[PDB]
Amino acid sequence: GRARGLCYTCGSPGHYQAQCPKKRKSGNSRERCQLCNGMGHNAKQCRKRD
RNA sequence: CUGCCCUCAUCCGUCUCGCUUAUUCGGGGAGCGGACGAUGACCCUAGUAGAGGGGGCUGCGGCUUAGGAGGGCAG
Ligand SMILES: [Zn+2]
Ligand SMILES: [Zn+2]
Repeated sequence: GRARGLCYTCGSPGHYQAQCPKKRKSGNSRERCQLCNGMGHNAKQCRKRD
């Protein structure tokens, strides 16, 4: 499926999911952190203590 | 304008800090705004402009870019 050029995340041409301006929520989120680029926890639970 | 970091994460501790609130108002109680701190990670390379590697996300096609808003610093 050569859909290159048409975004599927939002549905707007010119860019793709990788460059989707709506890239934030409503996706999947396995166990990564899109706030500190962390690998394991979630952004919603991303924070520091000591 | 771009990079990084922090805050909204119904987060925490600190702050002679600011605001609001209590039968629409003050150095206390609480919530929020600002600073500090979970790239677990950045470093290196050759022909140092810039470019690439794992690496950013992806419908794998890729491009190598940018990603909601406010503050600090750098050019
Ligand atoms: Zn899009
Ligand atoms: Zn995180």
